[PDB]
Amino acid sequence: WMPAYACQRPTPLTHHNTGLSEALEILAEAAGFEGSEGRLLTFCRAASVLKALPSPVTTLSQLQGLPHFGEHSSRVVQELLEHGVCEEVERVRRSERYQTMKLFTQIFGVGVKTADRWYREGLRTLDDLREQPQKLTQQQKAGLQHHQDLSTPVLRSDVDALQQVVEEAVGQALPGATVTLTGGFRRGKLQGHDVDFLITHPKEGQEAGLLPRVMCRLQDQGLILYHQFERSFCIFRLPQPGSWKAVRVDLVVAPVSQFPFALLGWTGSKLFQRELRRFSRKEKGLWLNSHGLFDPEQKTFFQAASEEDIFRHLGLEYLPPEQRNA
DNA sequence: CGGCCTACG
DNA sequence: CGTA
DNA sequence: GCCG
Ligand SMILES: [Mg+2]
Ligand code: NA
Ligand code: NA
Repeated sequence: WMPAYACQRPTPLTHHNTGLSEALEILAEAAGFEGSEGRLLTFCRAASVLKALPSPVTTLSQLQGLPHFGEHSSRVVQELLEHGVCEEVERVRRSERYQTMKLFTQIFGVGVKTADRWYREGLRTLDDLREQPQKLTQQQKAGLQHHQDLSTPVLRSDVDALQQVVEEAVGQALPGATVTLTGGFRRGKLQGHDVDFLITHPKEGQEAGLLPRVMCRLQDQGLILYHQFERSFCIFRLPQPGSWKAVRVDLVVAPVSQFPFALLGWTGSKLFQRELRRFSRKEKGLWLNSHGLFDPEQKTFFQAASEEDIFRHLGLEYLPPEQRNA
């Protein structure tokens, strides 16, 4: 009944099993912290299956036959249903290791391997890192410097303000170039922790060299706190009433021939994308990324005019962005 | 048993 | 490695 | 951890 890949089923933003999915996502995150990307993936997939169900799970019976539910994920749901809490999940939550790895990996520039090294070295707090600045890359120094602002939810009003200044810079850099909001806000989220924009031009090739010109124009308006091509992972100085706040912004340039692939890629969700690329390769024999869809036997790229074209070619029912919240 | 998205900076 |  |  329930399809096995997240790209085969609609997943709305608001769903009926948040308590269960959040618990499984804690186990997925913890699996990542210990270096098991396979267990992370299963727990993420199991959580995503629950987000796609039409009703609350109230009895263990309702898991029977669901993809990515085995002994472990089922036991977690069982305990939550029976007792309101899962002992394993609570143990993880309260553990010094989980809490510190979560604290460190939330920093822009810090992933699991870096965080794990710092944990093994005895570091535990943001202050501890500030005390040892030579342990930090320039990217990490920026992530730590702006950490409080970057932990503040980005709102739609912020997105609209950012879109206007990005459109202004892009128009100054290249007449006719366009700016498309992607990421979580395109999927309908009302908040986020960053903002993603996709930039192109209707005439193939005109966009060459565009992103450095856009960055210079934003920098000269004082809008850039951190950056450093066709992808830029930035921190903007966003004006506020009487002041300013740092906001994470991703800027991406694509040639228009690639625009539907880049739009599909950068719209996410992250799990949706990896499930879609897995489906493409394992079920259809085609290789998908944010540039194209490649048939490795014919050695040809699919010409797509829209996201719908990409879904149809993969034999998938089209999902609008608001249903890609896997 | 081995696979688990696939790129760019 | 980091980012998505 | 789950699945092909
Ligand atoms: Mg982003
Ligand atoms: Na991080
Ligand atoms: Na985003």
